Amino acid sequence: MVGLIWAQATSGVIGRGGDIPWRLPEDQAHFREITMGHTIVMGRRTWDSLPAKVRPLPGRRNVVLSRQADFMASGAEVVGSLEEALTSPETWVIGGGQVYALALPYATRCEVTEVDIGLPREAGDALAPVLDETWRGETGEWRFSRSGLRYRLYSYHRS
Ligand SMILES: NC(=O)C1=CN([C@@H]2O[C@H](COP(=O)(O)OP(=O)(O)OC[C@H]3O[C@@H](n4cnc5c(N)ncnc54)[C@H](OP(=O)(O)O)[C@@H]3O)[C@@H](O)[C@H]2O)C=CC1
Ligand SMILES: COc1ccc(Cc2cnc(N)nc2N)cc1OC
Ligand SMILES: [Co+2]
Repeated sequence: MVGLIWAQATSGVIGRGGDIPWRLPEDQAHFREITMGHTIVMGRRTWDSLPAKVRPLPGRRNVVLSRQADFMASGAEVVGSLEEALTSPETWVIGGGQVYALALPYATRCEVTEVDIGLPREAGDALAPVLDETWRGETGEWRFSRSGLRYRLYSYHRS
């Protein structure tokens, strides 16, 4: 099982300037619950977006995708292709825009947090992957984050 997990604005923006323009504690808690114990795969820019004090994310096999043969990610595995990262019962791709697009053909689950923020797309933004008609989705109710933004969880699945 390969799953993708991300949070997006209604516009599809997931990232800007190498970081994320919101932070919902409830989304972070859901992310930790879904990924804990499993392999997490991320692009090198997403690894860079994590503060060194929080890396590697605990209780998970941290895998970083990079084309740089000598890139060092302390506490993580650095691989040159996505297929090297797929040797576990459960693998979660945790970002960013490039790696979501690369991993989508392998994926059968997407856990999506929709953030009710009006954030028009801009040049340079990272975007959520486009899900075609093979995906079926189950939506949750709109909820209030303590950060002030509404959010809801989508669970997409396909065979
Ligand atoms: N809202 C959310 O839930 C999340 C948002 N984000 C945001 O996403 C943005 C980053 O996404 P993005 O800029 O798309 O970069 P990524 O995080 O997807 O990393 C891209 C890098 O991954 C490596 N890579 C990409 N494709 C391949 C390949 N086919 N083979 C080998 N290595 C490859 C390269 O590393 P190298 O250059 O070293 O070769 C490339 O520069 C940031 O703003 C981040 O905050 C991230 C996670 C979650
Ligand atoms: C602030 O530190 C982090 C930034 C991004 C992530 C990855 C992520 C978060 N939420 C959701 N739904 N999906 C994701 N792939 C994690 C982080 O700290 C653990
Ligand atoms: Co689990």
